[PDB]
Amino acid sequence: VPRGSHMTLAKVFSQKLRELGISSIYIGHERPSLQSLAIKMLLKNYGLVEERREGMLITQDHGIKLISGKGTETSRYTFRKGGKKVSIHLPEYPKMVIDLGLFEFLNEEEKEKTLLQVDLCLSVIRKFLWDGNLTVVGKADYVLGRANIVQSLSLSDEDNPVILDPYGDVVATDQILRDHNVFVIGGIVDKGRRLDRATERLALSRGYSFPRVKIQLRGSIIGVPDEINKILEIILRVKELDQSLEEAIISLQ
Repeated sequence: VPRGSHMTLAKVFSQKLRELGISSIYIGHERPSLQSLAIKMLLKNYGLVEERREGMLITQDHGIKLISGKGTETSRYTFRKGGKKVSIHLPEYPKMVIDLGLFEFLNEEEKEKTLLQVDLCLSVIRKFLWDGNLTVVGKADYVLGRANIVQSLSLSDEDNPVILDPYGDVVATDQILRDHNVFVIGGIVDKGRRLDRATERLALSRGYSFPRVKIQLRGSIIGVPDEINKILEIILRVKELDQSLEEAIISLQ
């Protein structure tokens, strides 16, 4: 599941490394992606250790060389367990919002599925961004890593949301997804539309209306996942991997 050249978390991590003059890192067995390395440093107690090493050039990610094993490249910093953290400016955008305002209107099968799907969204977000870009709204009691849990949607001047809905009137294109920075996935209800109830309460109260977008494959909902965690990964494959919407949908089968 290969990396993008321009991942948000990678951008901010490399900003910081250039600031420190570090243009090369020995990564050992780690995945050659600054986004994955960021995740390990933030969550799993990894950091940098000063040491000279030589290795082969695996990849170069926003101008930072990632090397391992043996070869002619030099590094002065080595990524490993228990090394020093560096501070990165964690990205606000994009924001993924799961809207569980509908939870109590759901039957028992729908609840069980939903909770699993939402749980799995933590692993999805850790693949492309990190926990803090995921928000769950409408169940104040939910816990999910370092994801933001809020009873109600608190919404800023700069949020530019689109709601994912199979019964939306706008067809999704890579263009429309590129132009939004906030995505709201509710739960399927009455085996029909995808209901974002907490977001709806806020919108109805303030006279906002957010575009509602259906994802199609070749002019149709045939082939397109209805799992929350897979919708999420589609969005992120388009936004962070510059993958086309069509190929993003194929990837999730």
